[PDB]
Amino acid sequence: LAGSLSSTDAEINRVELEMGALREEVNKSLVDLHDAQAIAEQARQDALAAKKDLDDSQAQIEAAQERLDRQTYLRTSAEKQQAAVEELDRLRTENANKESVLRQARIVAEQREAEAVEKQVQTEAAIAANSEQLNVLTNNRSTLVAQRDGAERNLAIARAQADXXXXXXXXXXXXXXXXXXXTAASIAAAALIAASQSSHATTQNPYPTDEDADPTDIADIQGDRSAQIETVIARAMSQLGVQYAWGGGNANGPTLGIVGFDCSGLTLYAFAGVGISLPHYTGYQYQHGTKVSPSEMQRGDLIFYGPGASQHVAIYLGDGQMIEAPNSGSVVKISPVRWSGMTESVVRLI
Repeated sequence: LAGSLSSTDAEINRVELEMGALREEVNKSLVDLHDAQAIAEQARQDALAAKKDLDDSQAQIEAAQERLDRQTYLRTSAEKQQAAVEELDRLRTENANKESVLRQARIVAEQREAEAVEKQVQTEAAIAANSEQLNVLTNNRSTLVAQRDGAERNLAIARAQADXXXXXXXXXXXXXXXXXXXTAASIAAAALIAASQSSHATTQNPYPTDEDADPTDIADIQGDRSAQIETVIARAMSQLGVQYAWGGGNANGPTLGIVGFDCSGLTLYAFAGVGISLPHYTGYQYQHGTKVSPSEMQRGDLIFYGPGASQHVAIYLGDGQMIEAPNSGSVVKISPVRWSGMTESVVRLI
């Protein structure tokens, strides 16, 4: 029984890491989508600039055309005509240059707008697939934990034998996280970062579709020290007890699912306190900072799981314990560091 207990906990952690891998897979291609969206919006703001200078060259040529519109007096009027003619020649070749600028800005915006459309539908369907596989994984996990609690009960027997009001809901949650974040410098730094990057929880493109208007456009996130660590870690500890939400989280706190945090969302929140802007994907976070051998990990390091950090992420808290958001049904919690399934390196950002 002891063996089967420990083996169903091994299987529990397998299935939990698989679930993690799928969730983070979707998180990754969500990041890719929002960055392609920013790419598309930058291309058409370029296209709009092109149409702008084409119109100025246009009306310049039309003003010169409208300018086009005894022997001594004829002489000086011929010279006036030459002045007008040379101005039109200038504006002419200017308009040809601007026309080519528009041609190429429009084709580039056409291409990379389409590219963002593609990856958008791509990740919605990837969401569908991963939702199905996740629901399977968590059903299996729940039957496994049933088995595990039962087996523990049997082992105990053996040992004995031997011897829209959702608005009000949201306002409440706001009060919650706002005062749980009670430092002010770190939260305002995280907030700056939050306002620097797109929402990594939705897919719908928050940019214009028609080549009209011009918003702000979000940054691009893909491919002493002691004071810094305590601000970040204090931030993570401050969210202890907050419920888990797939895709949830930003620099200011929990967010609506697809109000909580998922593993890579939580780490982003903590490190944003010291102006460290992190992507909402373990695999991309694994590319930041400096890597350290797991045997030399220390307070502040990031612990990753799965091949190339594809499955899970946690923050090392020091003294052999770490803070993490592990799986559905579990709140943000502190747990001793787990060594099984760990990636080949830890990441030290501070």
